[PDB]
Amino acid sequence: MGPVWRKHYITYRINNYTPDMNREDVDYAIRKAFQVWSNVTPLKFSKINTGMADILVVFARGAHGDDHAFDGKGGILAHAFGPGSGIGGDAHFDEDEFWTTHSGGTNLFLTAVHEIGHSLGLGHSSDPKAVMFPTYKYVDINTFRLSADDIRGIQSLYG
Ligand SMILES: [Ca+2]
Ligand SMILES: [Ca+2]
Ligand SMILES: [Ca+2]
Ligand SMILES: [Zn+2]
Ligand SMILES: [Zn+2]
Repeated sequence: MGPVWRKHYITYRINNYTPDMNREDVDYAIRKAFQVWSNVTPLKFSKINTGMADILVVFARGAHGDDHAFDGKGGILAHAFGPGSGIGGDAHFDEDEFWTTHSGGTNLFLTAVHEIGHSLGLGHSSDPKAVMFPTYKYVDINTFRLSADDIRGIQSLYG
């Protein structure tokens, strides 16, 4: 566990929006995903619309400028870079997935919670109950909650 952000106020910017979803729903999903982590750390997240943010949120398909191409529908859903300058922190979502607010397709909020974990410096957990487990699993709004392992992991980096 190398890089962590050495400041409490972190910015994000949505570079572009998936056509799979309502704009407001993309905004809300991402916002709620950041809140999951601010809930258990001293971190504060603010959305900006211009300039350089710490965490750029991108929807893209195939080769998209960073040596780690996406693979079409299925397989890899998203990836994110650990804390650092430039691409550090950034979270990319595979546009070849079909992003949703619900159980259909791939759930943006759940995926974003996982990716933002990486953006903050977390790796993968071996606990199949943890949001940082390496394989996506759909959990509804009644069931999602950060596992104790996720909480232990993030507080070992920030609190
Ligand atoms: Ca960045
Ligand atoms: Ca994919
Ligand atoms: Ca799509
Ligand atoms: Zn990428
Ligand atoms: Zn991951």
